[PDB]
Amino acid sequence: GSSGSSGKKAKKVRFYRNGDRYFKGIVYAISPDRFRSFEALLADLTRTLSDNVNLPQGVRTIYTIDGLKKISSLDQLVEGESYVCGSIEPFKKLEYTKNVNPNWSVNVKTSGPSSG
Repeated sequence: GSSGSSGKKAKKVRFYRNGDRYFKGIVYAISPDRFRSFEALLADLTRTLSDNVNLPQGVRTIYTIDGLKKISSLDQLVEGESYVCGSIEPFKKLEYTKNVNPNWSVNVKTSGPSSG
């Protein structure tokens, strides 16, 4: 394999709340037959990540976990990565992986209702 092609089966991306470490976060699968444009991704993100205490207006700017680059389109994200949903407040450096660890986009050890 001389090209570097991981795949294109829905880009797994985790979105957290800007200024909230307690939050576990919400996963997202960017698939061709799921999200038409960025407007669709913003609508869904606002449906979940949007409250009076955190992001009153909603979601618009989604930065990375490190806080170096900013996502604008759907062809910018990467398979198996994390991003922070921002709006007005400035980016905050917090340890999210500390309470999550990289083990969701490699070994599915949870579906949803399963607990115990």
